[PDB]
Amino acid sequence: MKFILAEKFTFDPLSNTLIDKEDSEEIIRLGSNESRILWLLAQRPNEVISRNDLHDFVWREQGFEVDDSSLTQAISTLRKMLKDSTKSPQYVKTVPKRGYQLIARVETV
Amino acid sequence: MKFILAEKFTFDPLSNTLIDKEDSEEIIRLGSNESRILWLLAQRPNEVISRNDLHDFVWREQGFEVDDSSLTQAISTLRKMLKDSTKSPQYVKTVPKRGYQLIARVETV
Amino acid sequence: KFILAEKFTFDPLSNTLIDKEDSEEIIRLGSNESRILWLLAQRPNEVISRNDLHDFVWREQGFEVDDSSLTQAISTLRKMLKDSTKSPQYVKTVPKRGYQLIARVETV
DNA sequence: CCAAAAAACATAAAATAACATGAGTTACTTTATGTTTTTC
DNA sequence: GAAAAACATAAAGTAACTCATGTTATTTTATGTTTTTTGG
Repeated sequence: MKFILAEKFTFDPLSNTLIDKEDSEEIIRLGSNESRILWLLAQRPNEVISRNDLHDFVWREQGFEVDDSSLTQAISTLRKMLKDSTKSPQYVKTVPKRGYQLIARVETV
Repeated sequence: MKFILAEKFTFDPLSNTLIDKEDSEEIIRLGSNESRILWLLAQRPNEVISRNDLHDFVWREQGFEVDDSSLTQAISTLRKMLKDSTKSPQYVKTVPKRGYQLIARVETV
Repeated sequence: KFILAEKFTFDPLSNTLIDKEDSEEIIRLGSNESRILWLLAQRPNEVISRNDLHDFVWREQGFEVDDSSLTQAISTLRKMLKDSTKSPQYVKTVPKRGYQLIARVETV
């Protein structure tokens, strides 16, 4: 199932690809963690997803155990890949002591 | 659920954004606390919400324990984001020894 | 639980190597290195083709590594084992045909 | 019914925790370079 | 003998992961203003 983010990007969770419609020819290539993160964020749009839940889904449930540091780093990487800014955010937003939240628009295919 | 306050601001309690109609091309980013206060106030318009009720919804009913000072400080900040005047209050009014109340007009969307 | 050359005790489920001279460092094998030793010890003094080794060690769906990776894991496994490339004492090369565990293998 | 005192709230620092980034590590794959074995 | 092929080792490349250190949000403190209460 592919997703359209913010009227700009097209995210494919299978192939783990992000295609910007402003470049369209250029395929942004996401890591697994960053794809799984973006997936779960889109599955719960405009909802604040706890650090434990992201950790659970992105790592523990897949058989990897990792510091809660590794989530803060994945998000930095995801935001880089999205050309988001930490302020002023347009795609991934931070809610201290609560988790992360996908404030961009989410359409399915 | 979006809200229109005082026929000037557009309040989005989920994204935590404030668009002033006079500054339509500019997003005002509230803290979580400031956002959750304005939410609860707007949800009972022109009603006095006790200090404790504000405290419980904004902090305790989220697993966060803080001194009552944190509310006074979030209100100050909320007002600053609103450019409310402390005494000739347009939006958020103090009811000493009771709490705070939203005196501005509240329309859903 | 395998004992190799009356010296190392290999545990393929924790990927660990205990040298019995100084049981004070649990020698930590990589995945590929462990799975190689696992198959060799499972079939002692047999020559296992490269492809059977590759199949056993590398199964990841969609991504198939080059034959190069096996030559490198054997190097790495021998290093960990203190195996000499001539004359081999644990893992032996059979050109055009694969590798072969010549060390003594006892179970449990 | 008032003036003064005590209490409640407001604001700006200041402290502190949470999160963001820059920089190093680690494990895995592959190449670059060096050695041996096979085949004619 | 010399080439071709096969195997061995060290060194380079990459993403995950981690650690050190920078940024900012949240909480609390110190000081200032207003409101409530109270004593005379």
